[PDB]
Amino acid sequence: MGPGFDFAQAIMKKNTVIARTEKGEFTMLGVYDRVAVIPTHASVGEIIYINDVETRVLDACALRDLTDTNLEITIVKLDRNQKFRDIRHFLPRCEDDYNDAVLSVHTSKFPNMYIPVGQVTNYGFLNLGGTPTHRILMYNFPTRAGQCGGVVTTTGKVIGIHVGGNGAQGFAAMLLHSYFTD
Repeated sequence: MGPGFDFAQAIMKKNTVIARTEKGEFTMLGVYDRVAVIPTHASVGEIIYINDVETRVLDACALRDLTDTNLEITIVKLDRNQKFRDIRHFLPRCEDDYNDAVLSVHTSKFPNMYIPVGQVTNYGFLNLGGTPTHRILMYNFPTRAGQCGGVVTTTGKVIGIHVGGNGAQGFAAMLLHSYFTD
């Protein structure tokens, strides 16, 4: 409908796949080469389904900060025959608050879904499903089951992936440029 949705759509159309684990279907953001991200509660194993195709996982790393606190981001390298468009230059370098964000989801349950979530707070610490978690972004939208892995964008930045909600607020794990240096 406007330039926020334009940027979100451009990311969804080229840089997302549907990932299926034994824990469900997730929006999965491809970042560069064969490297993607998914919430850690997806419990990625040795094999994953990517757009309903059996795919070997070459590497999977559940990120933690240097206090050894959960970040809820898993970085996955996929044995796929095709690279992602490199979007690392759209990743923020530092922790920040944002205005006018969009949460975008693409699954069998929720195809081509876009939600204007408005203002995003650097919330920081969250007890997420009983697990102490850091670098959490918060938005005041009543997000539901099926939105995990959803991409949070502003115009020109890819800032997080949706990891939970409490019925009134939604929570995303930050994406930082430093996670994807090679």
